[PDB]
Amino acid sequence: KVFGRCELAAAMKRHGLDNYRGYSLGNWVCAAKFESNFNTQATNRNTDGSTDYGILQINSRWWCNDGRTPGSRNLCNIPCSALLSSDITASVNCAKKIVSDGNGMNAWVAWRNRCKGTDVQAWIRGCRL
Ligand SMILES: CC(=O)N[C@@H]1[C@@H](O)[C@H](O[C@@H]2O[C@H](CO)[C@@H](O[C@@H]3O[C@H](CO)[C@@H](O)[C@H](O)[C@H]3NC(C)=O)[C@H](O)[C@H]2NC(C)=O)[C@@H](CO)O[C@H]1O
Repeated sequence: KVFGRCELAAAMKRHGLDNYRGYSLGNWVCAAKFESNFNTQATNRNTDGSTDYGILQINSRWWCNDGRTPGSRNLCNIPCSALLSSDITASVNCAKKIVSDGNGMNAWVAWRNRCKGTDVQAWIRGCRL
């Protein structure tokens, strides 16, 4: 599923990401935009053999199990395919663990390089939120 910007903003807010760990909703929408282009089915292979999955490109080395990532933990205790569903619940629960693990949203390279420090409220502009 390719979410619309406001559709994803409302889903993320409903799933409790708005201001989670102090990150405003615009940060999460921005991160999803640059990580996956709002595509729940986005998958991207890393050079170390892990894969990034879903709307928030959650990595299989630490957070989910894909059965092909040597040295992996499954700290979200979930199949990585469950991070590709049209329902982002699993991605949000896992993202909540990720952003609470110590380095905040710097866990998302696209967020750090493209969202951090920018006017992230633009990502929720016009949404009935
Ligand atoms: C969205 C996503 O999956 N991003 C991936 C990153 O999570 C990953 O970076 C590594 O993440 C782990 C888990 O947060 C980091 O571990 C934590 O590190 C801090 C110290 O920096 C420590 O306080 C935490 O206890 C520790 N947590 C655990 C569970 O051990 C780790 O430092 C990150 N490593 C690097 C090199 O950034 C990167 C790289 O694998 O991939 C992203 O896709």
